[PDB]
Amino acid sequence: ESLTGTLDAPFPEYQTLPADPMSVLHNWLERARRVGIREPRALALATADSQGRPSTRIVVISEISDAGVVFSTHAGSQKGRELLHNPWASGVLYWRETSQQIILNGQAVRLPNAKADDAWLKRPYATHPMSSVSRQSEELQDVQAMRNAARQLAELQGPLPRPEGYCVFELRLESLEFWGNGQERLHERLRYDRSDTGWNVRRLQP
Amino acid sequence: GTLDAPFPEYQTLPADPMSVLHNWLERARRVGIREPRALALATADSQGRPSTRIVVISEISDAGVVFSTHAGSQKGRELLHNPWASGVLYWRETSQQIILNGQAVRLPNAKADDAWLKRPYATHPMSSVSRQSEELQDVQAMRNAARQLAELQGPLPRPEGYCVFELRLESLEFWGNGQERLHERLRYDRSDTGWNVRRLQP
Ligand SMILES: Cc1cc2nc3c(=O)[nH]c(=O)nc-3n(C[C@H](O)[C@H](O)[C@H](O)COP(=O)(O)O)c2cc1C
Ligand SMILES: Cc1cc2nc3c(=O)[nH]c(=O)nc-3n(C[C@H](O)[C@H](O)[C@H](O)COP(=O)(O)O)c2cc1C
Ligand SMILES: Cc1cc2nc3c(=O)[nH]c(=O)nc-3n(C[C@H](O)[C@H](O)[C@H](O)COP(=O)(O)O)c2cc1C
Repeated sequence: ESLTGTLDAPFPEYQTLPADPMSVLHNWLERARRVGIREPRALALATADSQGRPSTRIVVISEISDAGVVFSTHAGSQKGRELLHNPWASGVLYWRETSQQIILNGQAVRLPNAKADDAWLKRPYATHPMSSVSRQSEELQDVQAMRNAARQLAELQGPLPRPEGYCVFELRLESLEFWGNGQERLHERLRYDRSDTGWNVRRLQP
Repeated sequence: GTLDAPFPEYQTLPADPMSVLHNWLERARRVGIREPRALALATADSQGRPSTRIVVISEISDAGVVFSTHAGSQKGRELLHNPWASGVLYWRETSQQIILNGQAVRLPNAKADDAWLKRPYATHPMSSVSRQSEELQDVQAMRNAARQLAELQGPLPRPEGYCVFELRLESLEFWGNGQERLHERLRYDRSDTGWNVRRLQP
């Protein structure tokens, strides 16, 4: 048996079926914060290429919005190029300590540059030199050249201008699943799908 | 980044990424990474809309990695029509990722029989009663049916639809945190004659 979690993970929502899934997302994230889950917002984000072939990587959720979740990246990266052509994405959060997963499905929209400017400035300025010199996901020809270039920019010891491709995406949710380990291996799966008006909610078989 | 995280392959560029994969996984076991084989597996539907969930890598093979699931689940239904998949392993303790891309194919029933028999028998009742990912209409009914099966000794028969997939790899990336935020990305792509390797910008 592979699951190692041992912390109590209350899931009254599996019984009560709240109409509004963002409240469940807020409840779970707040509890994760309060009990000290390690890196709860590390999202395994999937995008797909022009033929529907998926790719994955970790990104951090920086904000929970009314419509979904927000993250930052580089537009020229693989995920950025894939999202520009096909906005559909899915990500999964998994918390080993409580044996909980959260699956988040929807369409990711690039937010305005004013939003990216604010997000860039909110990052610690020590992150700016490498994020400026790097063209994320292109081939790296000379490690030492990139290192030396970033070191020269870092001399400023303060904020740099936002690089053109640094962007913020909002994943506007169309469906969500909250998964808990449950009792007697009857894993508790609470599934939401957007309706014309609000959400439909269902339990799924484990 | 609480545990040592060596990445000498970023300097030496080993030819065979499957050897690198073996070595990273063995090191993760030795140093005590928590649930290192918890793979965030992405599939996509006929419109190209991805879906994700965690599955456990059960074995490494010559061509890739192996996991089990139910054919009628969402991932199983998506893979039936679109075999392309990707998964990521992420180890918080060492700040490392492994990204695995390729085509996931269903193995024969004798392989599924063996995988099913190798599970702890306590897992057999619920996995037999459930039709994974279909709507659950009556929680208590499922619970009670599984409890009847849990009274039995030994293994149960393998259910219709319990299956094993092999994710036959076409590309891999090994990611480490590096120094001075120059995150270290080692990318492999299969060729006609072997594998090509490159470093990627962070
Ligand atoms: C482009 C980009 C790259 C990032 N890379 C890493 C990383 O390589 N390793 C890591 O632990 N966090 C990484 N992060 C996440 C940040 O460290 C941070 O956790 C997140 O962006 C927001 O942090 P906060 O809302 O908790 O303050 C990255 C964030 C961005 C936007
Ligand atoms: C813990 C952690 C957090 C990360 N957070 C981000 C992030 O928020 N944004 C980002 O662009 N990359 C982040 N990264 C780096 C990505 O995993 C990935 O290497 C990069 O975005 C390129 O992905 P792509 O080539 O698939 O587009 C993070 C990596 C780690 C290990
Ligand atoms: C840590 C962990 C490991 C899991 N391992 C598997 C697995 O190996 N196979 C499987 O079918 N489901 C596994 N599950 C359940 C899946 O995440 C998911 O609920 C189920 O496979 C249905 O996914 P789908 O509806 O997207 O097809 C695991 C869940 C967790 C939290």
